[PDB]
Amino acid sequence: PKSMQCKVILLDGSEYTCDVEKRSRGQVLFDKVCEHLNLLEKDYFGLTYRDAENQKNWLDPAKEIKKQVRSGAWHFSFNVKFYPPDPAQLSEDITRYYLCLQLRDDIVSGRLPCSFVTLALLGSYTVQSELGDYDPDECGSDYISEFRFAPNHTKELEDKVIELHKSHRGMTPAEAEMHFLENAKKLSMYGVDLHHAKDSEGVEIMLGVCASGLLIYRDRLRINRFAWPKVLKISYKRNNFYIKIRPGEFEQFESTIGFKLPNHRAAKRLWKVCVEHHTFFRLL
Ligand SMILES: CCS(=O)(=O)Nc1ccccc1F
Repeated sequence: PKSMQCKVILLDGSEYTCDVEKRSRGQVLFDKVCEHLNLLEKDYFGLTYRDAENQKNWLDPAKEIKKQVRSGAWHFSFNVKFYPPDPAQLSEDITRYYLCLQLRDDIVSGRLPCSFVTLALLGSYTVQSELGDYDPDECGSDYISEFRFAPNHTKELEDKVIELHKSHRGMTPAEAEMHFLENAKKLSMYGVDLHHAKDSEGVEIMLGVCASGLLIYRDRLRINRFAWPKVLKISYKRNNFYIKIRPGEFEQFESTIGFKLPNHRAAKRLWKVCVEHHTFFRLL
């Protein structure tokens, strides 16, 4: 039996190495990574790989790894796929821990925009979780944390993290992580997967995919939202992605909204993430 070496970037930034039989389905590797991580609430997570265009794709657990990575390296990242709207409802602290690590990368990367005060509050919970109670002996008037809190660090931001860290004395890691999540879950881009597209007139929009449905970001003013229940059919054809928007009460016919994606693979990727979000968050 021939085995392939897999490398997986974990959410703490470290590399897990393992081997799977070369005809393995994605679930085989995913199960190995989740066992390594002592993760039981696996449904919220997945592996990503980079395709031949260098685009992030979800590894399909049901399909052969080799038919997905094709010509590319067997290199992956472990990521949150379905961001829970109610992380308090997760059954395990270790699940909430991995969710915090993902969100910290979401913030530092700038995928999850955040006000100054929320950057400092989220940072102060991370510090409390990881160092425990504020100690002045480690931090002088000039202190700068090893922790990455933001896309752009300022001394003002560092000072505000420490001011809020002082307020969290006696807070346990599980408690600070839950507070982190209670704040993060309210951010307008929490759990939003963004896809570049053009509307039916060629105007450049973003389509966001999340628990509450499909969002269409046009021009700061008027952001159109389609709750999942209001979506009967999701389809793609060539470079185009279509949704069927239900007939309102007393309306005779469904309506159709079409989008142009960069290329055929981008249209298919958006369709698959929409179907998966619809399936996952159906009874939300
Ligand atoms: C931990 C639960 S959650 O992910 O916040 N919300 C949810 C998601 C899918 C179905 C039902 C649900 F309640």
